[PDB]
Amino acid sequence: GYLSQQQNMMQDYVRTGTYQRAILQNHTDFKDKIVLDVGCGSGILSFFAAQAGARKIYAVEASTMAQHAEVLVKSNNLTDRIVVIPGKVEEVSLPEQVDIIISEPMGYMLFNERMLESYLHAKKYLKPSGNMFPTIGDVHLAPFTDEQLYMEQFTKANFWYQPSFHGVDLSALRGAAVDEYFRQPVVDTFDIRILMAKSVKYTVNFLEAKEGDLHRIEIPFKFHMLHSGLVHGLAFWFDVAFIGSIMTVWLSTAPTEPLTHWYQVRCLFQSPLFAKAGDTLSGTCLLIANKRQSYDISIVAQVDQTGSKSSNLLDLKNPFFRYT
Amino acid sequence: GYLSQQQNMMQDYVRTGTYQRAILQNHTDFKDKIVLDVGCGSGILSFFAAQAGARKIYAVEASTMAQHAEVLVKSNNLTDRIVVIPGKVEEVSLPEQVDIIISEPMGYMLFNERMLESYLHAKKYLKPSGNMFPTIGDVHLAPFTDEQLYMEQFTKANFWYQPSFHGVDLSALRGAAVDEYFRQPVVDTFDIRILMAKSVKYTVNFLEAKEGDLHRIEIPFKFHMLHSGLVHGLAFWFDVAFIGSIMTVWLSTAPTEPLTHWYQVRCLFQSPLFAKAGDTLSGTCLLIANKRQSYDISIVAQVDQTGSKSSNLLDLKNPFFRYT
Repeated sequence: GYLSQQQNMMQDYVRTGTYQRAILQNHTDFKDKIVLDVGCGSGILSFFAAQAGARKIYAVEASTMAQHAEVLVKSNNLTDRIVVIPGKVEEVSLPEQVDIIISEPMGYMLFNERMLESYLHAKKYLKPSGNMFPTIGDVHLAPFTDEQLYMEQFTKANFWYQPSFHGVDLSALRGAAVDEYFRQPVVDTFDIRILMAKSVKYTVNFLEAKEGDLHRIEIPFKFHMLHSGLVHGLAFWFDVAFIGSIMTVWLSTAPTEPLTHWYQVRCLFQSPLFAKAGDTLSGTCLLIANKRQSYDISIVAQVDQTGSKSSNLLDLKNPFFRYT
Repeated sequence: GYLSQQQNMMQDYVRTGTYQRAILQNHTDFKDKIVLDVGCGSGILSFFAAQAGARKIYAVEASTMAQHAEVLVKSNNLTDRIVVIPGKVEEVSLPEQVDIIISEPMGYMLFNERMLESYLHAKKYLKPSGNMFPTIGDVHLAPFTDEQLYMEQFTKANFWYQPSFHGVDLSALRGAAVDEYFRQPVVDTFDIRILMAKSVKYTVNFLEAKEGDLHRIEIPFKFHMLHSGLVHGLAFWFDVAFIGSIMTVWLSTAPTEPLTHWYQVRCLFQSPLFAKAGDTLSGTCLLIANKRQSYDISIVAQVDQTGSKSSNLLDLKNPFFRYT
């Protein structure tokens, strides 16, 4: 509901500028077409669709931020072109099928907040050969070494390892504090030189995907170690592409690209793994959607040349925002 | 119910040390008595009552935090003294009436999160001769001058005065935008030299207050100005006293005292008020309990000599943390 959260999202130039570039540069995908805008987060995408000369734009807004979208449509003299439909996409009805769907459904590792499920759900309104902006999403994973990060977890949990905090013995809760800290994905950016291998990419094609494909995401991985060292976890980021008729525009949140409000996400292993250069780290990353509009993340990895194995179970609902 | 939040509260030494000091210095209010510990923040207070000699402590904890508490009770060998009762005080039953109730029910501006209503509700368990720790809460408010803070909130707000942000006119939402920014209480510390008059005190006596008294809190005020200049808003903080039989121990969050995780809070006026040294600034601060476990705050302030008046609505539900 807050205009301050809208503003903050609009203020990210990468986000707003890239969406606008994607729409205006592919204006023939939009010119005299019918458009569905699902969940106007920054709230501004319906206007870009009108700047590209859309015939009609249905804007589904879910919160009280629906009468605000109404104020903006009226004061920009676009009442004849933009229709604001309050409610959820799974509960509203559109008077007609659309040529294209647009949205900003990306959360922390692409998937967090589960807005992509509404996005896919909206395809019931898509003409059989319509398009989607974004069209595809690429989750990248890569192993990292970060001894300071890993160490900081114990420093914090070891608060509980004292037999007389104000005369109280806290140490029986040290195991639970360690578990809890290790279950938090870390949202922060990093130096790319911490990456110990080329990333593995998992693509979700939004045109082909069904809503149910997101309830459980299995990502196998095989890493070929570029440097010898202790692997402390996996790092996550994502790219999305808008694949129009004129061109493909990419939005990247990679650590090599300018920083966005998505940053990057790291999941630590319980126990680091020694992998030399040339070794293989294989395993699997399993995302299971949960009742808290988030994901449980299951990671298991082994050094194939050695058999030494590690894992973690994380919940994306309680991340540690480490950046400042 | 995270251990990490327990830990953050526990590590506030002013909070933790003063609770222990209030309890041990009044050991005689605890020695051989029945204690009710309501809704653990840190979870630590039952252990202070045990150190003080209580015969029995019923520790009501709602969150899964009840399991963690249970683990500490066993490892500290206090199973005969401290009994965890899961659930809420409004629901649970207790084997017997208690001699004293202890809690950490204070949020920002003392009142935020409304833990005080559960605290007052627990008085149904209190013997007529009983006590409560804390026993009173002093809210202080004082007028302040801070040009930098005011300009800065108006700066964020000014985003929405743009007639063309990426081609879109936002200016229709500018009034809605500044109003929203000015409803955020600013949580931060400040130099004491910015205060324009002696604070005014509003005392809530928890022993005497009924639960519904806290749904509506009217705070009339009149300051005698000690410096001339623009008044940009009202600063708030709170003291709580533990009025034991042996001594009264004050826990203060005043800007003249060491910093606590409560910091202090400032409500800015939509427009500053000019006032001469010697002039009187009177009005009311009015807190109304809302659905979101917080308060609507309405502040009306007048210079009595002049008729200059500035009134402001606030919601303690989304504060601005300026100590970022």
